Amino acid sequence: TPVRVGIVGTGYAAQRRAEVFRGDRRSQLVSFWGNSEANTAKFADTFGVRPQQSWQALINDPEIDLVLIATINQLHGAIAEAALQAGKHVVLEYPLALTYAMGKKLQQLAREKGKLLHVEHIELLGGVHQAIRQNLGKIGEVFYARYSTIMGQNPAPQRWTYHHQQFGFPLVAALSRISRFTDLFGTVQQVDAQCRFWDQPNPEYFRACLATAYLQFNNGLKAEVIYGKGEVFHQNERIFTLHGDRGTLIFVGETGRLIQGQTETEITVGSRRGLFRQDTEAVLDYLTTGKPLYVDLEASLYALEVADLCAQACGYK
Repeated sequence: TPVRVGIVGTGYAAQRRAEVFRGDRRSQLVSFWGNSEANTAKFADTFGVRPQQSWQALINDPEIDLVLIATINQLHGAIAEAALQAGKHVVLEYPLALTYAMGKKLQQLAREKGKLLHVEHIELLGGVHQAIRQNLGKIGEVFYARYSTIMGQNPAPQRWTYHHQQFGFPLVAALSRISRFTDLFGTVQQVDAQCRFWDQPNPEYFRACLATAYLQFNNGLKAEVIYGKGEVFHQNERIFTLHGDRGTLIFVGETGRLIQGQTETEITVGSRRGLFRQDTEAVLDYLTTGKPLYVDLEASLYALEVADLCAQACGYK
């Protein structure tokens, strides 16, 4: 201590973690790995740290105490299992892994080898998420919700985000979002889901996909999850709507509205920058004082369980 950290990833979650790992004296930023040379060059210039030719080289550096993982979806579990097998601390941006079994298998190894295994989910609608929590008391019992993400893209790239195996089951991220109100909505009682693909002539990439899930919760909520992107979409959607006895919450983008009877109240949505800082500060608290983290793994392990349930209903894998 100080805490030296290698960052596997160069996206949004990586940069907010790097800033707060730099601007805090209780931590030091050493190395990073990025998968595309285009952005790896930029992240190197922005923070002024030297890269590593591979991430397997980065997690085996004995001048590193904690490994940050926010990179290609499918690599997340394997990098987690290996950073732990090297006696390193692990903070992940969700996903945790591909299965619940591997997610559990990540859990046992983390404490057996006595290191921190922390997962959060902030890069996708983190501010919107806390905004919903800070206002769900004002709309009573929630009976119907719709969370739809549609993003048109022509031409579809042959990147990892449109690659079957690297990208994974398309509903993982969105099911994580809808699954984190368990104390209010209950657990998921019934699941029915479909998953359509439009493939490039290279059949290991897709030009488009549409995945939809219809979830019934044990406390009555009926929820629709929709994820779609590619060349077959001409109108975009970034909508998260929740209907309840005493009001309706509507988030278009990062813009929220509360609707109760004849009143309409715009809702303030906080930055994800702030939530990344507090989580990044709360993990330094733990490794320098022992004050246990506010979050534990149960949320991200149940997010996986719902994804395993929907993937099975889709016939995926």
